[PDB]
Amino acid sequence: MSSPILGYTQGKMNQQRVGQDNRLYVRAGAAIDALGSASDLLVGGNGGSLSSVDLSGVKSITATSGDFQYGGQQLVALTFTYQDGRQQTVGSKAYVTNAHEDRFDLPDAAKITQLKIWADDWLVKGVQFDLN
Ligand SMILES: CO[C@H]1O[C@H](CO)[C@@H](O)[C@H](O)[C@@H]1O
Repeated sequence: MSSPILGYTQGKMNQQRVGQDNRLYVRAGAAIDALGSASDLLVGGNGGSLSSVDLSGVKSITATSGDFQYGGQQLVALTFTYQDGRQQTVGSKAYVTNAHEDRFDLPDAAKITQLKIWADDWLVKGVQFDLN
């Protein structure tokens, strides 16, 4: 049980098992610089600011891509919406033009167990989430 690949399958792919705390760790700013199962296990570039996302209660994940203000077509944002209606976003939608949104709605009784991250030396290009 896997999600579609949100964003682009460019760069090298790293795969990570989700930690016991069930949080997704990020470095981000105008886009998503890095992702990982832990703050020390970020894959991607060396930019952005560190933040975390609780993976518990996730109903849907929404990717925002498009023409990046600082060059190229990039994955600039991932927005997590929870069963309680709350929404947390990592990355940004403020530095993109001609943007499109790929939304992935999780099936009932699906837990995120694996992370697949496509990135280069700068930014994260794409992500895929494997379930139970
Ligand atoms: C525009 O700069 C900001 O956003 C990018 C992300 O793409 C980071 O590299 C950088 O550290 C800043 O946070």
